[PDB]
Amino acid sequence: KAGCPDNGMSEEARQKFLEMHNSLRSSVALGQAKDGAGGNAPKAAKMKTMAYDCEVEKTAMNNAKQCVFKHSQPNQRKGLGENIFMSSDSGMDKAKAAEQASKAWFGELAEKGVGQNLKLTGGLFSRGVGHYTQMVWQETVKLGCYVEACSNMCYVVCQYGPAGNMMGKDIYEKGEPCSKCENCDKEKGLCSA
Ligand code: NI
Repeated sequence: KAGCPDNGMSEEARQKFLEMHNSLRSSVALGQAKDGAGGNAPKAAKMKTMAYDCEVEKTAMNNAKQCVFKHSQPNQRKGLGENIFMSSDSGMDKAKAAEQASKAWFGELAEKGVGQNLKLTGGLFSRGVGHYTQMVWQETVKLGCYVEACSNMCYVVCQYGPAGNMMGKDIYEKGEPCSKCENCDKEKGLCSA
């Protein structure tokens, strides 16, 4: 989603990543996301809209180009969170990978469940829903990803700014959509950018 170097990442992929993150964040904000732990995820009071960020994409690229399925050292993406994903199909279209990745990360909520208490405890950390929680992390507003065609996998990395998943903190403030943001995108339930 725009103005980024021609570094091998497709603008269609950027577009899918941003669109999937926001639309998925919206659906959670609106109380329309199925929750594995029963019922749905609580509405969000001020779920922010994400923008694409090329600088963030760049550090995501640094992880992806290494073609090793591993979270980068927090050191190699200061201030930034990270989600990773692989498909066995190395040459699969990048935007298609973007889509599969986002679905698979978000899918943690319906598959593993989270609950009504959005505080990131040691407990909730254990359920292993950390890719979902980073996707809908309230204060995370910058998205940057890279999809690399490795020898033995199609390797997808997204990094997130500011980093989400701070232990002891809430994923998002609960409440009616738009209810705590200056300007709301009323149809989507996210604070406007
Ligand atoms: Ni992880």
